[PDB]
Amino acid sequence: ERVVIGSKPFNEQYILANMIAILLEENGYKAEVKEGLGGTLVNYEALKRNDIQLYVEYTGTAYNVILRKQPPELWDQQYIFDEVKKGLLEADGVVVAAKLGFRDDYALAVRADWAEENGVEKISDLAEFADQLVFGSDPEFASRPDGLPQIKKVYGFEFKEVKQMEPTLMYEAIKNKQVDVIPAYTTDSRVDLFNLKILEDDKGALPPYDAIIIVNGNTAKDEKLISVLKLLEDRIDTDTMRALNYQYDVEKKDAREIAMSFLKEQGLVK
Ligand SMILES: [Cl-]
Ligand SMILES: [Cl-]
Ligand SMILES: [Mg+2]
Repeated sequence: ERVVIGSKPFNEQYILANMIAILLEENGYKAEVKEGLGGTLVNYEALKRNDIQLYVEYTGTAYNVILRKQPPELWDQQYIFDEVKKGLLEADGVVVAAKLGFRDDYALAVRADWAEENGVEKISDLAEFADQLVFGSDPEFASRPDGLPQIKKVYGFEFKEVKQMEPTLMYEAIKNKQVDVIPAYTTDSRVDLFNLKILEDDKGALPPYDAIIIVNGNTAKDEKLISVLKLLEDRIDTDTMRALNYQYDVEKKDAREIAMSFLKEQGLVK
């Protein structure tokens, strides 16, 4: 029978949902994509009902929004993945078919040239420079307990200055050197456009958002279908996903053609 794939209404989701569909069709299934079906719980409730068979979720989103679990003091990638896999199965029979290989986290970003010059790769590397750096922050992230205050508590430093600004011209602000550090999503195409580097949250101040294919419980008992999905296991790292999003956002390529090119290059299709 047809396999209907859900998606949330943005770039990465359009690309991955079409990717899964193309791979399934190459392997004998008929597939349909519902692009931009809705948000997290629109998709998840659809998945429980079998109105869709699968979609791409993120571990931290499942932990916080689907399962509504109490946040830990420090966030560990593996522990959150484990609690989400166990929690989705226990609650609704939903199966984690595959980790895709990338994270779409809220992270700290700096200019790449500056990071390269100073050997900076992770958030703890900023401590030495923090009293020289300007942080650019929307007001909510600077004030709320699990934003800037959490980073400061976990990492034990403060910046020279905090400039309040809304996200619309924030990449412009870091490019123009108004600020030196901003919060950014790790797969945002603008991180490539504006030549920034994402920093590793090495002490776990912020949640992890590992991309996972999740599947209706009964759909998941089809071992042929599961085997096809596992062909994407660990296939797409964060750098790659960001580059695919760039194709969509900057190069104006369509989601299906982005997805198709990738699978063809990998030898998964043709
Ligand atoms: Cl929703
Ligand atoms: Cl969340
Ligand atoms: Mg790259």
